[PDB]
Amino acid sequence: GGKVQIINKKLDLSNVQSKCGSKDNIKHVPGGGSVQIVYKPVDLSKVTSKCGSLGNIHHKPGGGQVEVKSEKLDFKDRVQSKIGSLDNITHVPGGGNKKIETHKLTFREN
Amino acid sequence: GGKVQIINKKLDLSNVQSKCGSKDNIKHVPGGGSVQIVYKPVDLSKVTSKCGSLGNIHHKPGGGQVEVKSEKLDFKDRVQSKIGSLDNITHVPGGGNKKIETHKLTFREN
Amino acid sequence: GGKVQIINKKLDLSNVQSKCGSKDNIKHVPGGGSVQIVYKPVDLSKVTSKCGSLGNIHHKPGGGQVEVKSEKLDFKDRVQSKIGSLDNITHVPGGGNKKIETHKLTFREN
Repeated sequence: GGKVQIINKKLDLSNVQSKCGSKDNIKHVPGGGSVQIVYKPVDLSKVTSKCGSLGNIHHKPGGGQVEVKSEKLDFKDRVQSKIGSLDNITHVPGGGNKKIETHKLTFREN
Repeated sequence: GGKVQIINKKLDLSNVQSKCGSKDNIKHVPGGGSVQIVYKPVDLSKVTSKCGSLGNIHHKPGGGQVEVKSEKLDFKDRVQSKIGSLDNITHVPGGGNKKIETHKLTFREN
Repeated sequence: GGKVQIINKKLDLSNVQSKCGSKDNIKHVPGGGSVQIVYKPVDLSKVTSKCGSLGNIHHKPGGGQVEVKSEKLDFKDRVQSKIGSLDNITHVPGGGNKKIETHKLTFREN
């Protein structure tokens, strides 16, 4: 067989994390007078920190699926749109001090 | 068979986390006079910290699925839209001091 | 068989992370009076830090799938659009002090 032996003496292990994984000032603004939106933001961010870690010790792990880490993400979509007619008309007749803004987007970081 | 033996002496293990996983000032603003919205934000963020950890020790784990970590995410959508006619009309006749803003978005970080 | 032996003496392990994985000031602004949007931002960012780590120790792990890490991401989409007619008309007759802005985007980092 397989003998496993571990000897440790006068160790010193330290693991420090600071402000890890923080998410701040996130804005989600979809829409804008649209018709169909499939808004599915997906995040899988992993911030892993290990120190002095040991893996698994197995003797004859035989048969089928053993310590199998399986992750499946299925996001299948079926979106259909049937419209008779689409018009975006900005009809501005006459005369005067008119100021028209449509879908006005302004970003100012400063 | 397989013998496993672990000896430890005068260890010192430390694991420190600070402000970990914090989420602040998150804004979700969908809509805007739309028709159909599928708003499914999904997050799987993992912030893992380990120190002095040990895995599993198995003797003949044989047969079928053993210590299998299976994660399935199914988000299947079926969205249908049938509209006779779509009009966005900004009819501004006459004359005067008119100021029209439609879907006005302004971001000012400062 | 296979003998495994580990001897350690007077070790000193340190693992420090600071501001790791932080996400700040993220803006998602889709839309703009569109028709069909499939908005699926997907992130798999991994920030991994290890020190003094050990892998797994296996004796005859034979049979099937063993310690298999399988990740599947399926995002299949089927989007259909059938429209009779699409018009974007900015009809501005007459005469005056008119200022028309459509889909005006201005970014000012400063």
